Amino acid sequence: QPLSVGIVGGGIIGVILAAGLVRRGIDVKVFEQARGFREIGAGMAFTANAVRCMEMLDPAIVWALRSSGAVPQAEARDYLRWVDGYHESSKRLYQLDAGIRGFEACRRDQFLEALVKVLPEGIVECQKRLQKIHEKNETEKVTLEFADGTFAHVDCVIGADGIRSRVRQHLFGEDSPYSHPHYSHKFAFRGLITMENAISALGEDKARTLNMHVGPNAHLIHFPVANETMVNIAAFVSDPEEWPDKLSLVGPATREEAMGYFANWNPGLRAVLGFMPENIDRWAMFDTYDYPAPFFSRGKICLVGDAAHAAVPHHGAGACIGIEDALCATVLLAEVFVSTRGKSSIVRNRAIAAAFGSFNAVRRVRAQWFVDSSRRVCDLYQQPEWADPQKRIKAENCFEEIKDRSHKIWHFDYNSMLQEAIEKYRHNMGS
Amino acid sequence: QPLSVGIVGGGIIGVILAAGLVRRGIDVKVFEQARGFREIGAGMAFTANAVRCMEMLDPAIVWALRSSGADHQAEARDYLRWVDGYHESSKRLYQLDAGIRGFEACRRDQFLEALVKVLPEGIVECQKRLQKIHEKNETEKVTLEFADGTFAHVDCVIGADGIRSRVRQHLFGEDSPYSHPHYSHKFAFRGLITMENAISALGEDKARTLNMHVGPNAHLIHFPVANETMVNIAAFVSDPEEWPDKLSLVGPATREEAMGYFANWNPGLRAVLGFMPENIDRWAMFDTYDYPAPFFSRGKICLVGDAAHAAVPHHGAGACIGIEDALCATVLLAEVFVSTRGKSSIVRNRAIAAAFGSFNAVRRVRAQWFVDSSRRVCDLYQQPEWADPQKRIKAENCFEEIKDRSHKIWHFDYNSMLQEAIEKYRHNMGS
Ligand SMILES: Cc1cc2nc3c(=O)[nH]c(=O)nc-3n(C[C@H](O)[C@H](O)[C@H](O)COP(=O)(O)OP(=O)(O)OC[C@H]3O[C@@H](n4cnc5c(N)ncnc54)[C@H](O)[C@@H]3O)c2cc1C
Ligand SMILES: Cc1cc2nc3c(=O)[nH]c(=O)nc-3n(C[C@H](O)[C@H](O)[C@H](O)COP(=O)(O)OP(=O)(O)OC[C@H]3O[C@@H](n4cnc5c(N)ncnc54)[C@H](O)[C@@H]3O)c2cc1C
Ligand SMILES: [Cl-]
Ligand SMILES: [Cl-]
Repeated sequence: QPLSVGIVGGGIIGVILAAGLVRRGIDVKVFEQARGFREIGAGMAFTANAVRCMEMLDPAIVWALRSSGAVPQAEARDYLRWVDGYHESSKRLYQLDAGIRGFEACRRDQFLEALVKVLPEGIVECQKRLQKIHEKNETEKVTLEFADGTFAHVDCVIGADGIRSRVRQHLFGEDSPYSHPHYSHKFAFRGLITMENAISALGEDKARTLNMHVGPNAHLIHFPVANETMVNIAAFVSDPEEWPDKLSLVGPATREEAMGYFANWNPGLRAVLGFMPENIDRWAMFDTYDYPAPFFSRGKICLVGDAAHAAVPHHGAGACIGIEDALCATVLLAEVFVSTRGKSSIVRNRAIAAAFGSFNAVRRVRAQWFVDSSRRVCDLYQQPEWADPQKRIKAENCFEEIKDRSHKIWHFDYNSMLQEAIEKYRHNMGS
Repeated sequence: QPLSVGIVGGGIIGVILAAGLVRRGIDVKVFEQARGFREIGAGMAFTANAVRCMEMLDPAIVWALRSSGADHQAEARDYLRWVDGYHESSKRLYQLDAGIRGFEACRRDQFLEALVKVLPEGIVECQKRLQKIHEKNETEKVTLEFADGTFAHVDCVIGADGIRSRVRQHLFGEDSPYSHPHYSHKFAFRGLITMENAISALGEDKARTLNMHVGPNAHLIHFPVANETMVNIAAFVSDPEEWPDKLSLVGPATREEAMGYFANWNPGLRAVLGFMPENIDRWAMFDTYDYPAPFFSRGKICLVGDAAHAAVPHHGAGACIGIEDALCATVLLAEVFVSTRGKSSIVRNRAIAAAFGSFNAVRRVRAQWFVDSSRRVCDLYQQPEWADPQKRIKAENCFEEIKDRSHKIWHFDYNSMLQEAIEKYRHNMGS
């Protein structure tokens, strides 16, 4: 008889996890609270390291990804560039070469769409908002209770339900701050301008490439989208106030509100905000930084993705971390499957618990480092000393650490992680 | 603008190669000359390394393997064992730990069948015997001519058609000795005995494990099969004569003809031969050792597996070498796919030949090493010195060479191979 996994959350991580597990013969169910709506129309990007992890999960995942972007005489290397956004000199500060297809970009909604088609029919169950978890003995199934009154029974439970995970609250208690994200005291304006507008304000070289503009207490990212016809703007600013608890995290705002935060910045950069639509959006940045999980797993329950370790997005790699989680969880559960197949139910459930323990041992340090790292690079992008031209040497000193932190993300040794995870699983089984 | 590959040969390698290609969105047709499966009931085993290569091609391949094969306590480890077959001492000479799941064994025909159920329908076409290949210009399609008089047109062709490959013939000329395999001047008697008979001749220990009995000019290997209820016997002997081809490479033989080759050997081994059926099989062992391929590929045509490098089976890993080929070719053609999206037909075809050119560069040394190493280790098994009580001191030193040559097979750095293949491909493309 087989092994069943209930994944709470039908986001990118939970769906990628499902693909990896089913392709190995594991019985999977994905329970998604939402009706069946895709993600936001925004773009996202994956490191070549995450794409290779996708491949190892199921090569159809990478096909889904590449059929969900656009079509790019020699081959283009991907570059991150930083520019001085506060002085009209707007000189280029720093550049990181990511190599050929160092990043591969897609539409979130289009990728999640292609992924669900890759899955066999009957994996994803929508309007299934989890509300309680009923654990029993290790040897017994776990019961998930949903808001619509239905129930489901699975051998083990993975929380892939995002920044406001319900599986997390069950683990730590609804009133513990560890069950919840908190504000990072920054929020973002987001919106589009046309390429001719972008060209007009920044010049063609800056307009056609991804560039981050540093300055004091704020920073702004822009990159072309929709085959170099549009440019996406993301403008992050500092907010000393608390975010009202049940106030939504996304909200409406005006280009004039954004322009005010940047009034002292150089002309081209203010023009870019001036070219946005009159109405734009305001995104509050919450994460798990103040109260990181003490453990990603307990018994036969495991957290993954933003549920385990949601981050502010200043590395553009938070889902990459989640894809590592999926690859690790998938390889471990596969090893449970093959190594206990002819054994009693006692051994099979012990092995699940040993696998989830191993997952926590090998993943928590890197993921929680990454959450911290994401806040740290924002602080470097927003040094007060960017304002002071006499403090330029200090301000620009930051880029070596940004380099180190990027390379630690991009050059992750996932083969060693998998090897370590298997060894810890066998050790945990008394082997 | 989708890339189509024609695979000639629906054996283990051609199908595995098709599974990896289709999972990546490449259009594949497999042309198989037979009308059903073959090698009905034969067993084979893959190294853990080869199983990891399968997983990177498509994890469903590994699931297929594991549903085509085989109580508490702990996890078994896999041992190659060698025993003195000549003298009456018959003492354990050497052993080699391959670890947990160091080999994974299955039934050939049942594995191939499971593999075919993994592919989408219509990929494999039976009763398609490649007769002739028509190459036109690099920017045109390769035309395949089948014996039933139909034709197929593909962007490129992969020869996965075995030891007597039609594609190889086309590459080197049907009159070249390079286009044909040749006799290794050894052949094998194969047959089964009952496990009860096996025990009373070798003892319980040896009967229930895989052992190779060495000696002068011959050797014998055995292992349990069909739930440890029978034992498979393969006795390899030397043949000074030529194998007058048109003489079928398989043929019937008698138990006593086998026994006559082992008359001087110790009693336990002779008892094993006597316990076989009166009628058994004779298998001539051909390979590509004498006239190894000058190249595995040319233009838009590539050889994989036995077509490229058929070996005598004294490492028991010939297919594992082929799975490496399939991994390496699959990753290259996928790199051709993404890297030439949107380019002109001319560039796409140049990319194909550049990839095949890179495949030849990275594989031909290891593959042809492994053909040599297969004959080499067989010689060490059949040293005339085994019989001489004066030269058994130097005869027993072969085992370090056995260990190194095995480890070189088992610990293949396929990730280095993949990396080197992409780099060579880019080099071949002018970047
Ligand atoms: C502006 C921004 C840009 C970003 N850009 C990148 C990038 O370029 N590259 C990158 O790698 N990462 C990026 N990230 C991070 C990335 O988006 C997240 O890491 C990723 O979306 C997390 O995926 P997830 O599946 O864990 O969580 P989610 O995407 O939040 O999915 C969680 C799912 O679980 C459902 N759910 C929630 N509660 C329940 C419940 N009780 N019951 C059932 N279902 C429930 C939810 O409805 C949701 O669908 C960015 C983040 C932001 C804010
Ligand atoms: C006794 C023995 C035991 C072995 N045990 C092992 C083991 O345990 N583990 C391991 O890794 N390796 C083992 N090997 C090696 C392994 O079997 C081979 O290397 C493997 O079969 C090669 O697979 P292939 O698909 O390339 O060739 P094949 O298995 O020979 O298949 C080639 C296919 O191409 C078809 N074909 C041929 N010509 C044409 C044509 N003109 N047109 C269309 N189709 C054509 C054939 O019908 C066939 O289906 C063993 C070999 C032998 C002889
Ligand atoms: Cl992010
Ligand atoms: Cl072999």
